[PDB]
Amino acid sequence: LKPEMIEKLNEQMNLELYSSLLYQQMSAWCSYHTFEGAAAFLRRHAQEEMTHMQRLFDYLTDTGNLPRINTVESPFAEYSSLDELFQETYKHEQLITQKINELAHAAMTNQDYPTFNFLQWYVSEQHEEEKLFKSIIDKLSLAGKSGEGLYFIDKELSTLDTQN
Amino acid sequence: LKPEMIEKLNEQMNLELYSSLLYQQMSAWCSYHTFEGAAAFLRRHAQEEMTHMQRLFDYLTDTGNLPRINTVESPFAEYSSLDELFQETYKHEQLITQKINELAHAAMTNQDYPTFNFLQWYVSEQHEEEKLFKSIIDKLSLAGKSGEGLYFIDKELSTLDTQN
Amino acid sequence: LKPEMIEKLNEQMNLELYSSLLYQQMSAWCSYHTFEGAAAFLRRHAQEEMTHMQRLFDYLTDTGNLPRINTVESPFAEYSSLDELFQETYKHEQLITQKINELAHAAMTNQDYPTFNFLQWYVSEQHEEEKLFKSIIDKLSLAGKSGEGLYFIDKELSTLDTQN
Amino acid sequence: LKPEMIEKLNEQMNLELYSSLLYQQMSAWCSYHTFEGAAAFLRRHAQEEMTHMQRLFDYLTDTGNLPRINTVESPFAEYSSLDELFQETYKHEQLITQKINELAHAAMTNQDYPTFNFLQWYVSEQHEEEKLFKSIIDKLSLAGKSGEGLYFIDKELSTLDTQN
Amino acid sequence: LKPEMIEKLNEQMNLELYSSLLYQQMSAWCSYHTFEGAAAFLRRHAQEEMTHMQRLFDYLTDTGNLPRINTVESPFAEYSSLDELFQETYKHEQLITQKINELAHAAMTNQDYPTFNFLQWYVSEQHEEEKLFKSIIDKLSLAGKSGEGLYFIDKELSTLDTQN
Amino acid sequence: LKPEMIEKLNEQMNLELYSSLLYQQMSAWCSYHTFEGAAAFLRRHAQEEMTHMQRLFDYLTDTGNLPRINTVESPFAEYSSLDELFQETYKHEQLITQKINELAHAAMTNQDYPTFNFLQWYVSEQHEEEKLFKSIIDKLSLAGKSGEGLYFIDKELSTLDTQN
Amino acid sequence: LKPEMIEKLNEQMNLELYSSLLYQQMSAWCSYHTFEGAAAFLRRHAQEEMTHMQRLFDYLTDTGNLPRINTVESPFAEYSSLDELFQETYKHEQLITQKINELAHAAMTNQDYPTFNFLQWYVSEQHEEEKLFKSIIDKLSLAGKSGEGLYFIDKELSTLDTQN
Ligand SMILES: [Cl-]
Ligand SMILES: [Cl-]
Ligand SMILES: [Cl-]
Ligand SMILES: [Cl-]
Ligand SMILES: [Cl-]
Ligand SMILES: [Cl-]
Ligand SMILES: [Cl-]
Ligand SMILES: [Cl-]
Ligand SMILES: [Cl-]
Ligand SMILES: [Cl-]
Ligand SMILES: [Cl-]
Ligand SMILES: [Cl-]
Ligand SMILES: [Cl-]
Ligand SMILES: [Cl-]
Ligand SMILES: [Cl-]
Ligand SMILES: [Cl-]
Ligand SMILES: [Cl-]
Ligand SMILES: [Cl-]
Ligand SMILES: [Cl-]
Ligand SMILES: [Cl-]
Ligand SMILES: [Cl-]
Ligand SMILES: [Cl-]
Ligand SMILES: [Cl-]
Ligand SMILES: [Cl-]
Ligand SMILES: [Cl-]
Ligand SMILES: [Cl-]
Ligand SMILES: [Cl-]
Ligand SMILES: [Cl-]
Ligand SMILES: [Fe+3]
Ligand SMILES: [Fe+3]
Ligand SMILES: [Fe+3]
Ligand SMILES: [Fe+3]
Ligand SMILES: [Fe+3]
Ligand SMILES: [Fe+3]
Ligand SMILES: [Fe+3]
Ligand SMILES: [Fe+3]
Ligand SMILES: [Fe+3]
Ligand SMILES: [Fe+3]
Ligand SMILES: [Fe+3]
Ligand SMILES: [Fe+3]
Ligand SMILES: [Fe+3]
Ligand SMILES: [Hg+2]
Ligand SMILES: [Hg+2]
Ligand SMILES: [Mg+2]
Repeated sequence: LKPEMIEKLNEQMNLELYSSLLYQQMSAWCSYHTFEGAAAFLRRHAQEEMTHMQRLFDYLTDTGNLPRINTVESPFAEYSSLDELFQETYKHEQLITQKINELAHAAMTNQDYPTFNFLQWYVSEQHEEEKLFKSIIDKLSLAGKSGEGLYFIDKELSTLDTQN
Repeated sequence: LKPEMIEKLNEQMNLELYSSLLYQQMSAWCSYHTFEGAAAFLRRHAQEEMTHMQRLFDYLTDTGNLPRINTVESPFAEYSSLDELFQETYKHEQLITQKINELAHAAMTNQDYPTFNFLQWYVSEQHEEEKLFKSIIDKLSLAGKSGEGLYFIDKELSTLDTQN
Repeated sequence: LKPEMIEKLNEQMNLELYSSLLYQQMSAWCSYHTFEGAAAFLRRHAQEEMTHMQRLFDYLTDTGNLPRINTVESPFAEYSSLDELFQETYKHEQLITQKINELAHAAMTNQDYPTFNFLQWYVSEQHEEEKLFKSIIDKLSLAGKSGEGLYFIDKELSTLDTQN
Repeated sequence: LKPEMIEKLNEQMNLELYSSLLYQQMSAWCSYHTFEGAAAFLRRHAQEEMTHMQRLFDYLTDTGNLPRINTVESPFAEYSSLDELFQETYKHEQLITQKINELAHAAMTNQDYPTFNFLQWYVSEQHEEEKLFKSIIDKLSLAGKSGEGLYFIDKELSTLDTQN
Repeated sequence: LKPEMIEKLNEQMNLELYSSLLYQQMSAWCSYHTFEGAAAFLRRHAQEEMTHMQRLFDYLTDTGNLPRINTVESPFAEYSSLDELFQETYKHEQLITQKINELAHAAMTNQDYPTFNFLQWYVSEQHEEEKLFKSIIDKLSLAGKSGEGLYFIDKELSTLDTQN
Repeated sequence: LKPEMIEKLNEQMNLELYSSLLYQQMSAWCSYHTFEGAAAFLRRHAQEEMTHMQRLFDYLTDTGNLPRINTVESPFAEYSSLDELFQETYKHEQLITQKINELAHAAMTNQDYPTFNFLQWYVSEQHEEEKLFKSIIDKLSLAGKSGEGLYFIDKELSTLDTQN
Repeated sequence: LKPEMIEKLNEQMNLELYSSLLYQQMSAWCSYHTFEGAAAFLRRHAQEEMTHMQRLFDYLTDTGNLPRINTVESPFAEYSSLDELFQETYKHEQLITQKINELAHAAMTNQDYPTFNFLQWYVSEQHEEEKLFKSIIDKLSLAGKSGEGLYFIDKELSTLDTQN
């Protein structure tokens, strides 16, 4: 693997880790403001993100490289409401999406067909990630013009994305 | 909850999160240096620490507080030996243990009995942690002053501590 | 299909056939030199390469072309060590990998998307091949600077990579 | 999604629908001319083509677009024979293949990796499609030079690809 | 079969095909305006219409006729609201119901009892269809004077006329 | 029931009896001329026409009338070929169809709704009968213009069921 | 083992390998000329031949020798038709048969009773091989004086020699 691709893969690993912690932290905000269902959702999703993290971790070790976990910025933020929080989440998943595309671009330009192939899993998962987080914005924009409706989506989020 | 206990509980949460990443990182070093068994052991243990972390996360939120994930220092380190790695593992667990003892002590002197009770789970865990990582160092100082001993410890670690 | 892709696909088919025989031959050397475990591993792998070969055979026939089995060079070789043997195994797989990358590249620049798609199966396989044969070299450079280490790698290889 | 891509994808959705209706229509001609087995095979394939259409439709909607089903030209046609009819199915699947490769190319050169990834399902499918239709024509050339020949291929057609 | 009957049956087959495509199109409006339950309902019902279409297709073939898929008018349309959309679906099923009655009447009138008998399936189907779509119109007018209500109807639509 | 209706229904039971006997006699011809598969089919179908007869028998007894089996004309006929035989089974089922239409019409015209309803079963059945016997004539014309094609049609006929 | 017998065994191993590749190549010719059933047969038989190859490979290793895979001649040939191809196959199996007899002869003349015993498996399998390939010539000479019959044996070959 070229040093370029090793580092870009390594950096996405780190971004995948940050995303785990961000959703964890966001679940805390949810709990502190009584949205137990949102909190359960983010907590489950934080674990998914760790899984994404580990898949890159393993590609790196499998190709004879040493994964490097860098300084991880605090994910703490103030959120004005549950709507803004999920705005931030979809916005963040779009950043992940861009970064995966930059990674596939670099793979293609360097003729690193193994890494381009590896990254297809992330290209398609990121498609499912945007679908999921936008539907949450969309359910909120629908039911959430009232205090009685915020309680209802919270109940949905409680079991969203577990029906396996 | 007294604000000193909140801060401390929050410190320990972050230390457990850090430990998670430490062992994950160390798992990386192991694989890069050919010890796939130590690697699978440490990956399994990284996941455990994440549970230790979340149990503190949950206690803070249950008590009406907002846990704060802080910056994580990079666990990256270029170890000279499997031996130098597990020496630092044990060192690190003794530190965790110390910090749990300090938190228990503080609970006692603030007459925070709910927190002292809560922490007994960690005091108990840490005794098992220190046993586990001491038994690994022990296994190294016996079998492996050789590549054909380090080979066999690694064999053992591949399945070490796997529930039944 | 463009006649350059036909020729190349046909080259790769023949290279996979050759690889089959190479590992079979190497299996012979192992048994003659007392390593029955490496031998059973390599026999199992020879069979795999035959499947890699036939998947290319099938693609050529599916696309209206007639695959041509060419002369196979003798894989015979008098290796100095189990180590010299698996070094050449890894070397050989890196070459296979290179040739698959060259075929993917050619598919791209000829805008042969059906073939690029077809080859993703090989790009993916080769990542697993390189991992497998690198992990074997690794296992040798650790345990076995001795007959009582070469004994144990051979034990492992006897069942190495056996599906569940 | 870039506007060029939206429109190409939409046009291909529309081509899949037409394809469904073309094969539905072709099953009628077959039933009317005694080829109840060819009729049945085409019935099944019409159905498959509708699932190819739905998949595009959902990709457009998943990406926040609004697919638009345009006016569909009557697929009605006369055919001089069963051989001729299957010649037109094969020509028509090649047109679909060509169109899918144009989409794949457009995605590549616009660095739309999510759509490139999405379209791989089709590249893959269309290879199986040409294989299937090629072998129906190959079967017609071999056995079906006679009146009873047409009877045996029809009998084969009735259970070919097993989707009833 | 009398020619009046063939043409009317074939017109009806085409109307069912159009109805399929209309509901599929309607499912996009729904998806693009956030009503994923409505959309999934319509999507499942587009499939049902395709089977209504095939059943007429087969009756024409079984009676020695050649059915003909004509040019299909684009189903695209603007809808000011979810209430406007389900209004139009209901008007449309009433139109189908009407056309089926004209067919039934034409069959009595031509003393075509075999066609009259075949149409009974559709007569009773359209009764179930008017029931279903009415029950939607109705469940709209009740729950959803507000955007809070629209949420639950959509949630209902997602499983309506489904399982077990 | 009205007097004209009783005798029409009694006429039709007799026609169904005759049909049972006709097909019995046809399978006899089939055996004598070596088409044992055709014979098995026609034998099974004879058994079906008896059930048709018994069902009109039972409708007559159940409405308080006394069904009368009339003299049956001998169905004996010395057919020039299996083609001529199956042509006449098909003319015959058309006559039965026609007579069921005349009975359905009569029942409408005399407001005898209970008999009209009863007959619906025959109307749908005759549709299934014309399909099935056409489907045989159609096979005969596709793969029976010789000595080697009869062999497979006969083979086919031997397990061709009449139900669904 | 005497060097004579080691080499003759080794050479038969090589002939058994060539035969694997010859049948593989022949299956390609079959597929390219539409005989999918013949192709499936040869492909299955190619695998058998590899098994024969491996049985000699193992006798050699089991007797303390190193199997040697020699240059393998390309098996590519032009065949005028499916009859000539199977003429070549039976002709080739007769060569294998002769070579096995020469081998048993040499074993007997050298008083190598272990090798003579080992070779009995090949003597009897070669009897079954000639039976099988001659029956194919014989089925061809029977059904294959027409284009309609070549299609029929192909269908047989599809499952010939799998009924286990
Ligand atoms: Cl690095
Ligand atoms: Cl982007
Ligand atoms: Cl950027
Ligand atoms: Cl950038
Ligand atoms: Cl890909
Ligand atoms: Cl894939
Ligand atoms: Cl302490
Ligand atoms: Cl444990
Ligand atoms: Cl490379
Ligand atoms: Cl494997
Ligand atoms: Cl078109
Ligand atoms: Cl249009
Ligand atoms: Cl056309
Ligand atoms: Cl026409
Ligand atoms: Cl024709
Ligand atoms: Cl093309
Ligand atoms: Cl409209
Ligand atoms: Cl329904
Ligand atoms: Cl009488
Ligand atoms: Cl008469
Ligand atoms: Cl009539
Ligand atoms: Cl009246
Ligand atoms: Cl030798
Ligand atoms: Cl001989
Ligand atoms: Cl000789
Ligand atoms: Cl000789
Ligand atoms: Cl013997
Ligand atoms: Cl024996
Ligand atoms: Fe992720
Ligand atoms: Fe994500
Ligand atoms: Fe811990
Ligand atoms: Fe610990
Ligand atoms: Fe390979
Ligand atoms: Fe390989
Ligand atoms: Fe298609
Ligand atoms: Fe309908
Ligand atoms: Fe409807
Ligand atoms: Fe009857
Ligand atoms: Fe009948
Ligand atoms: Fe053999
Ligand atoms: Fe053989
Ligand atoms: Hg892919
Ligand atoms: Hg014997
Ligand atoms: Mg034409």
